[PDB]
Amino acid sequence: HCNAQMKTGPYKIKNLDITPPKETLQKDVEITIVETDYNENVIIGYKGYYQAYAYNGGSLDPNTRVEETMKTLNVGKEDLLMWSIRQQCEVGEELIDRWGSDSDDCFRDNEGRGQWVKGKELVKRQNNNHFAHHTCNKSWRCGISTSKMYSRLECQDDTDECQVYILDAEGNPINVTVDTVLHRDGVSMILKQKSTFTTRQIKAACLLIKDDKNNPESVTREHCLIDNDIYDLSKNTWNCKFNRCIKRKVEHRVKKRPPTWRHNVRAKYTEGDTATKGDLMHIQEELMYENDLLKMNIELMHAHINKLNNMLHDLIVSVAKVDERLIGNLMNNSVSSTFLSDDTFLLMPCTNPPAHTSNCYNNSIYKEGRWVANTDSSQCIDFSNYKELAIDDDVEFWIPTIGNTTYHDSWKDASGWSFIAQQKSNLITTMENTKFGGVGTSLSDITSMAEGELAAKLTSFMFGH
Amino acid sequence: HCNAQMKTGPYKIKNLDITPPKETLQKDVEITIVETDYNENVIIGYKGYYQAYAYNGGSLDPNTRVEETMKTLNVGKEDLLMWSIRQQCEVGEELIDRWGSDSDDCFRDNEGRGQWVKGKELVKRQNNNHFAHHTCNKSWRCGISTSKMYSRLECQDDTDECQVYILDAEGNPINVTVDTVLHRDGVSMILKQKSTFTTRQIKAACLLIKDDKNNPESVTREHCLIDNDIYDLSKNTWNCKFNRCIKRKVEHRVKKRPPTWRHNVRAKYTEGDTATKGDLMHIQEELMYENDLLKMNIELMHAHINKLNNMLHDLIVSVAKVDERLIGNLMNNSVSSTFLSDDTFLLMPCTNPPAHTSNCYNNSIYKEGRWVANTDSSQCIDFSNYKELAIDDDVEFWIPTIGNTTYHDSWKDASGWSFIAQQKSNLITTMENTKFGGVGTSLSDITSMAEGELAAKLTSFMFGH
Amino acid sequence: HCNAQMKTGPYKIKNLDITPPKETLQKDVEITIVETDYNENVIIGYKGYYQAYAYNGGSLDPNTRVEETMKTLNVGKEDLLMWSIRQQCEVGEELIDRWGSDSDDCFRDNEGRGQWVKGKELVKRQNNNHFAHHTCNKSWRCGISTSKMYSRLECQDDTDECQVYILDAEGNPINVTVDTVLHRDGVSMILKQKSTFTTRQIKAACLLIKDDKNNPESVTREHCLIDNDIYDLSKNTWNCKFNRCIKRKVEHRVKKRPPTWRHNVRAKYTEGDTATKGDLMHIQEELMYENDLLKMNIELMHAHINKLNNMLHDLIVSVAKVDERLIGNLMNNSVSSTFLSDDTFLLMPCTNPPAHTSNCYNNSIYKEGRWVANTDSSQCIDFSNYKELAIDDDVEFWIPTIGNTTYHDSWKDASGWSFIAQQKSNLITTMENTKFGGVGTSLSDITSMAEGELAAKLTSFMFGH
Ligand SMILES: *[C@@H]1O[C@H](CO)[C@@H](O[C@@H]2O[C@H](CO)[C@@H](O[C@@H]3O[C@H](CO)[C@@H](O)[C@H](O)[C@H]3NC(C)=O)[C@H](O)[C@H]2NC(C)=O)[C@H](O)[C@H]1NC(C)=O
Ligand SMILES: *[C@@H]1O[C@H](CO)[C@@H](O[C@@H]2O[C@H](CO)[C@@H](O[C@@H]3O[C@H](CO)[C@@H](O)[C@H](O)[C@H]3NC(C)=O)[C@H](O)[C@H]2NC(C)=O)[C@H](O)[C@H]1NC(C)=O
Ligand SMILES: *[C@@H]1O[C@H](CO)[C@@H](O[C@@H]2O[C@H](CO)[C@@H](O[C@@H]3O[C@H](CO)[C@@H](O)[C@H](O)[C@H]3NC(C)=O)[C@H](O)[C@H]2NC(C)=O)[C@H](O)[C@H]1NC(C)=O
Ligand SMILES: *[C@@H]1O[C@H](CO)[C@@H](O)[C@H](O)[C@H]1NC(C)=O
Ligand SMILES: *[C@@H]1O[C@H](CO)[C@@H](O)[C@H](O)[C@H]1NC(C)=O
Ligand SMILES: *[C@@H]1O[C@H](CO)[C@@H](O)[C@H](O)[C@H]1NC(C)=O
Ligand SMILES: *[C@@H]1O[C@H](CO)[C@@H](O)[C@H](O)[C@H]1NC(C)=O
Ligand SMILES: *[C@@H]1O[C@H](CO)[C@@H](O)[C@H](O)[C@H]1NC(C)=O
Ligand SMILES: *[C@@H]1O[C@H](CO)[C@@H](O)[C@H](O)[C@H]1NC(C)=O
Ligand SMILES: *[C@@H]1O[C@H](CO)[C@@H](O)[C@H](O)[C@H]1NC(C)=O
Ligand SMILES: *[C@@H]1O[C@H](CO)[C@@H](O)[C@H](O)[C@H]1NC(C)=O
Ligand SMILES: *[C@@H]1O[C@H](CO)[C@@H](O)[C@H](O)[C@H]1NC(C)=O
Repeated sequence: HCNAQMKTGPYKIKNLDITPPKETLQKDVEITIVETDYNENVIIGYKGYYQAYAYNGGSLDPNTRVEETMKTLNVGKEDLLMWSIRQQCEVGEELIDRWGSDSDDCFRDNEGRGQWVKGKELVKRQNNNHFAHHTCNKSWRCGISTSKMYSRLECQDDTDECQVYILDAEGNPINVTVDTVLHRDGVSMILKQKSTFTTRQIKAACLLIKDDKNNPESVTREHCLIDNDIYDLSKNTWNCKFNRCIKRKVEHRVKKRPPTWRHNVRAKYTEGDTATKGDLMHIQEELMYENDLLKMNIELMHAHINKLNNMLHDLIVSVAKVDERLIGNLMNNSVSSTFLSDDTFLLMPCTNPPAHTSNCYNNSIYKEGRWVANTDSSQCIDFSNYKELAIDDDVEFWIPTIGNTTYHDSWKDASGWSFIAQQKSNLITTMENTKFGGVGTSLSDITSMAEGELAAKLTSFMFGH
Repeated sequence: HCNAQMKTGPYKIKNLDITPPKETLQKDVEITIVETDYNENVIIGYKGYYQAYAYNGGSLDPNTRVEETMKTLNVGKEDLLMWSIRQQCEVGEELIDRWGSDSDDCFRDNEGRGQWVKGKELVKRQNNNHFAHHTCNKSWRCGISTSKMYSRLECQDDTDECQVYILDAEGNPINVTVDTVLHRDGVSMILKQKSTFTTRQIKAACLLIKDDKNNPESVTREHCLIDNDIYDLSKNTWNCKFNRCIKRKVEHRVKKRPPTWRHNVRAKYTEGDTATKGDLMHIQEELMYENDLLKMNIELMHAHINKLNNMLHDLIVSVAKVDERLIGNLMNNSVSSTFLSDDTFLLMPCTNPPAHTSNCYNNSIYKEGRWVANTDSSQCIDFSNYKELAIDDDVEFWIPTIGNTTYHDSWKDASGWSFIAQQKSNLITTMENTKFGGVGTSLSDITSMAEGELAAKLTSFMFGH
Repeated sequence: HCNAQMKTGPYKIKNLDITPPKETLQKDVEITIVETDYNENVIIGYKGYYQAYAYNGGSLDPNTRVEETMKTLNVGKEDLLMWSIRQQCEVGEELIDRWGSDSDDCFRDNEGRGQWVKGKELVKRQNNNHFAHHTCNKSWRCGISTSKMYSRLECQDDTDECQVYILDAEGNPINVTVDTVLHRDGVSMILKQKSTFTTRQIKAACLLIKDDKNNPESVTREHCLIDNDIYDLSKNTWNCKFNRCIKRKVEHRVKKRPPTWRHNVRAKYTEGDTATKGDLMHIQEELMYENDLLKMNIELMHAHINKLNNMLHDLIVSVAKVDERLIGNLMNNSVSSTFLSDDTFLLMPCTNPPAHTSNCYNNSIYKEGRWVANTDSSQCIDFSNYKELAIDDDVEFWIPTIGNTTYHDSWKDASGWSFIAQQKSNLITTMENTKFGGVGTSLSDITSMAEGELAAKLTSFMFGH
């Protein structure tokens, strides 16, 4: 068992340093690059409130009840623009435990005015212990943010004009009206300041590659390195993906590749002299030194790779404690692991169900990456065709369209570690308030005893008095 | 606070692209490769049921009780083969809340017949609120899958015959009878279609390496690259691990390595002519261009390494939120971290207990990667010798042997994130049903009040009536 | 649904093998390295106990209560040194459920003597069901460990003397008295055996690099590779960080770099002869073979990189199930993911709140990496300047200074997966003891019914008897 203390200190993580190889090539070829400018120019806002009305009006009576309603409101153009300018909400008043005898303030305000905040989350609470009167509570909601628009850039060859397209969820161009309000799924969105691009020139290093490697006197084409990929720029045409385009003009050329030297064939320019052994040895020594430099670069790269490998293994070993299926997944097997210490562990195998087109197996469901027993009759999804994406695909997820304005969700449908984070306080309260042990015993009967014996005792006392 | 919405979309992760280096070597050497064929040919099946019988026969009585039994059944040869052919179970009927007055169906079926399913998990429920009669519930279990057999391949040199061995858990050959039924630990397994192998030829690139690097006129031996390792194939003998074997025949040879060129020594073939400066400059230019190509490959590799490093750092930074011991483990230190935001965090140190041969420290136990207080007197394991394995060791975990047919487990012994996933619904039900707050007050006394005051009130009413 | 079984086996993880490139450079340059010796020489110890005193003295009375106290004790010099020698505690006796009629042992011992243990964690339990008498419980604490001291090494040039400095949390030298006792935050620390260093010689490979790459006849300086970085050692001065210092002496020199060979210029040593085509072809063949070796090293490095990339992608795919914000973080976006199977998943976007200097948004707090609703009025931290550190910065976290001896903490302030690990048993007990369902009904009223109806029934029975 370790110990926890009061000593701390603020910190931030800095990336590991990678030393570039020495003696880099010379960049002397100009490349034209066109890409869209970075600009959010999308506004998102929402607002809502929660209300509860209660009136025990005593007990053992039908005059008792606590009804609650949740509402979502739209946001106007002027309000949303003013919020974007001020980066704040304009929201109503908070009511907590208001006695209902002359205070029914939860019935006179429905828009929400007076208070400006940078963001607020509603909390719901119910308390109706005052029998002789009414009670009501009210809470409010805030939200304001910006996001970038899903876009794409394309250019033509015969005219050299470029245009920017606005894409939907599936990636298709669509008409969007600028400076207007759209409501869908309980949020309001506005688009403004249509996107623009820019052009610049970048120096790069290029060489000639042979198409056929094991055949001399073959066809060669130009290749250049831009960021992490080698592009074929033999042809002077636009070629690009997403929003970044590459072009090499005709006038900018590349140094020619000398042919192989052989006897019986004239060797380029003629310089009539007699060579000596010293020149050959000088050339040999220079080339050996160059090879030595290349070798040193090789060991540097190898050391970097080894360091990364060690770091990755330490990472996986540390992380495997929480996720018990990581080791099996990395082995392309189906086992689960439990740890006896920080170094040693055990293994335990599972089976694999037959292939299926859904996530339901006769009262079994797949959730949170695990198969568990299920009793919900209707919670099943039929598998359809899937798309595939990489980490660097530059995809956005906010689209200003029209649709249903009704919204509904539940706190029970929380993903991994979001449920725990959201319900930690409630779990702590439940655990502390209920003193778990061998004292609670009102669970051995049915709901009859709540009213039966109580009313019978009341009547017995009344006619015995 | 962010927001959750109704907008989604199916997706799949695609691996990052790694561009191979240009101008690859030429593969002109034939290599013989022998490996075992991929074939599951192992059958696994299981079946069980759960039964509960209850009879309150009123309350305040000994005539009330809810006894439950769990049983596990074996599977025959014909049944298991038919299941494997159909990929389905043959299981009995489900009984839910059957009044016991003329319905005692939980006493007439014990094999399980009528229903064919692809997989079913049993759910246990008890309800005995009907005092005047009996009640009983029943559930059932399904399971069918296949797995590969742990095997090993070895070959001899003097005859060139290869054989496949079947290995146990420790990795020792054992006799296994084909097409028979074995029962152990509540499951049934059948082995069929003994393993086979195949032979093929693969082209590869080979060179000669010097044994002593800083000594000219030294001994050299042949080396070839197959997948990610350089193998010494100077000798024409079989050498292999697990189930994949490598061989190079005598007739297939490798190009010779020219010796170093020096003066006073004849230089291989004689071509009597006079060299000129132009030839030397041509050779120099060609070799410089080759060096340029090699350099470009170097920068490409460096860029790939940098991209991987950035991705790994982003991964660890994102993951460190859940596991608070990751940063300390990666630093070879003993600290814990808490986050103030998505970028900044704090640190807090622990201590290290003295070395021990178990996982128990005087009412302290090590579970889920953490040291916690313990009250269970007997839960301790004495450490023994440990084996070590890599991710790519090709080990299996299903072995058809004989052993005890009794099986028992508990839902309390769940590993990390399996307990949470399995008990999420029950936790939600407990939290929602119990309205945590300052209302529950039946915990301030002992179990006496369940019967004492109730019976005393009953008697008081009886003699006061 | 898979299955869990009784079959297991101890194991340990072995790091993946990285084959170094063939034909490594020759190491012939001596380098002087000075670093501090590895030595813990810091002692940490602590001790405490927990006591509870209770006396129901019946019920319905003020004579009932359960008061508990927690105390922390200092450790003397002799006691801590003796513990360090024996690697054990010297702790008192455990009292469990002692009837108070002639047994008040929880009032006579306050130091803790008799028992020697290697480590013990206290468990707190309260039970006061014996009305006629008293009861009390007692528990105890243990702790002993060692850690290394935060230090730094510096050396001077004109004299070649090195010294070791002791650093505080911020990294500043401070006076520390050796062999003395310091108390702070409820722990005791002792420093002994002030640090020392050592000197050794290491062979390394060095070359000459040009300062200006695209200009012949430029200035060059010496560079050497030590572990994973290339250091400039052109000057014979000490240069070092943390505690490891590097030096190259004047007498140890590096081989000179030959100049470029050109016509009209004498080529180093003169050897008057006539070259032939055979010599040139021999040189060409040798250099081509060297280039082939370099290429093979290139493909080996590429294969290693590809293997690492595949392993990292498998790791992230497996881990993404628990942390639903990993995919969005790796994409530099703000989305959350839910999984339909082990391969396919969905996406769901959030918003981004405006920039702020704290972690509180009007009843919202940031904890465990998530934004959740908050009701605690005062739990907020104002952001200050942050430091940045790498994984390999060699920082320690135990400092023997003076300060407040009072300590206090709570089990509610647990970080990620520490709360779950510590409260798993209590959660299991709460879930099992409370049979969640539609039976608990004592929550529909207020705390009045605990005493009201009970006392009224008591009085009714008393005057009806
Ligand atoms: C990780 O494990 C996966 C699950 O075992 C492997 O996926 C299976 O690989 C099999 C062999 O490559 C393939 O199954 C069949 O194999 C036999 C070979 O004799 C042939 O019938 C077919 O080639 C192939 N498919 C069918 C329909 O028969 C499949 O690729 C796949 N089987 C599945 C999904 O059921 C992965 O290959 C493995 N990854 C590795 C080893 O790198
Ligand atoms: C990560 O941290 C580990 C825990 O501190 C280190 O493991 C310890 O390293 C020590 C130094 O290498 C070794 O302990 C003793 O060191 C002294 C040196 O003067 C010598 O006595 C011995 O070389 C060594 N062993 C003994 C029995 O004395 C051990 O290797 C180890 N100590 C333990 C396990 O108690 C790791 O080295 C460290 N990893 C790094 C720095 O890369
Ligand atoms: C990952 O996402 C981050 C959040 O979008 C990016 O951080 C933002 O990048 C912006 C563009 O580089 C920068 O914001 C402003 O951009 C405009 C450009 O026209 C200019 O005003 C400024 O260059 C820049 N800053 C200001 C004050 O305007 C910022 O770097 C940053 N914005 C923030 C933090 O609000 C990361 O760049 C992105 N990482 C990538 C793409 O690799
Ligand atoms: C957008 O509008 C233009 C003209 O208004 C039209 O030519 C184009 O087809 C529209 N894009 C669509 C419908 O995707
Ligand atoms: C399994 O589910 C199917 C749903 O189509 C149902 O028809 C079948 O009866 C179920 N099997 C049982 C309940 O044993
Ligand atoms: C969206 O669907 C809901 C059904 O719940 C309906 O009430 C609402 O009117 C719909 N809105 C639109 C714009 O179609
Ligand atoms: C398997 O059986 C063969 C012959 O039946 C025998 O030679 C061999 O030793 C057996 N393998 C064992 C016992 O591991
Ligand atoms: C610690 O455990 C050992 C078990 O051998 C026991 O003998 C000893 O009394 C324990 N120490 C206590 C209870 O303080
Ligand atoms: C296995 O052990 C159990 C003890 O729980 C015993 O009842 C059973 O008969 C044993 N089976 C065999 C095959 O030895
Ligand atoms: C430590 O003590 C020495 C002499 O006792 C003094 O010169 C030095 O400044 C001290 N270090 C500090 C105060 O950081
Ligand atoms: C938000 O918090 C601030 C704290 O300074 C407070 O003044 C303001 O009233 C709060 N907004 C509400 C309660 O709507
Ligand atoms: C530390 O602060 C506490 C306040 O909680 C005080 O009681 C104690 O005396 C202080 N100790 C020292 C050494 O200043």
